[PDB]
Amino acid sequence: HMSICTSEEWQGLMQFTLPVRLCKEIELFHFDIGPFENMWPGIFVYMVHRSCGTSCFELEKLCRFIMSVKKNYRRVPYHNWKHAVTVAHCMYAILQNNHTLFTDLERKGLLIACLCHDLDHRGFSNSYLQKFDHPLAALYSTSTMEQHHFSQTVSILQLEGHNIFSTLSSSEYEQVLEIIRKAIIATDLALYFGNRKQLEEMYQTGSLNLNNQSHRDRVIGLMMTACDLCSVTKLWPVTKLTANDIYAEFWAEGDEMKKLGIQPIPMMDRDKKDEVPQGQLGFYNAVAIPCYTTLTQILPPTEPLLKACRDNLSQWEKVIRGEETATW
Ligand SMILES: COc1cc2nnc3n[nH]c(C)c3c2cc1OC
Ligand SMILES: [Mg+2]
Ligand SMILES: [Zn+2]
Repeated sequence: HMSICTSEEWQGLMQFTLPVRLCKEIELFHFDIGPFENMWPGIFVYMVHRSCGTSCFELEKLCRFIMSVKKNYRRVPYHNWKHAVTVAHCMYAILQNNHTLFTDLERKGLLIACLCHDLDHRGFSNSYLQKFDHPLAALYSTSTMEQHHFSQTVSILQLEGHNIFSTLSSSEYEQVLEIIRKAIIATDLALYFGNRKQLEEMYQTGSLNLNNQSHRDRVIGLMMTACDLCSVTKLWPVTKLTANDIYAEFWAEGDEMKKLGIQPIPMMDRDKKDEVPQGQLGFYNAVAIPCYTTLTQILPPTEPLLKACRDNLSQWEKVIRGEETATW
């Protein structure tokens, strides 16, 4: 089954008011939610209301959905509740800077898909679950975890007083759930590589057309990747601290593989930390920089994500040259 929020939890969220100083900061792509843990459910409510209006959801149902989503994220080093809210905030900023390019239905579906995209993550990759024939790999052949995250999202909506979409007409309901399903599967990085090459060719040739549903799905797919990886778009100390959380989870998986008699890939090996600055360089060159370059060409208002990603690539290159200061 699914874990449920207490009455105190969602009632506490209903009376949450955001500090006026934060209303300005939240609009910016570089916004770091890190220092405001007590306000994270409240920041999501504010985002929903700012993106889709104050009445888009029955306030009571929205607060219950949010606090139960929080309760079904695990205490893992990276794929946790903090990650969900960070990903949802990047989607908010993208949607605010390109608001009428997207319909009300898409905005509702995308913000909720971002909050739910890693629901019940156990801190183990698709490679681990496949390699060690976990039941999840038998149920879901490809994009194993992502198909499980969506399955988890539908289950929360299926709880009493949690279906925030039950008031949509029969047709827009099916439409929103499909927007959500496609958004969550798109967060499987395996699919990103093909998605970005298909989008780049459509852009360079001028065939890219947002009124074409297949094109719309791919653009939303790239937006999902862009949000999922947005830790590489923050101010350098935030980017570096999240990288510590990301590697703490990879090293725990690698530790599990060594217990099983299998040498992990160097990236998951805590005895190979000297290889991290070069691995980040490879990740930015092959994954991050291309993602934001393509997203920027399609949606010019997202240029700050690209700019910030280029600045963080410079910082990683400074680490390799032994020019870094600070720490902590
Ligand atoms: C900050 O560097 C990284 C960020 C990441 N974020 N999400 C990820 N999902 N799956 C993978 C493999 C991710 C990943 C990898 C990174 O370096 C290798
Ligand atoms: Mg994921
Ligand atoms: Zn994620």
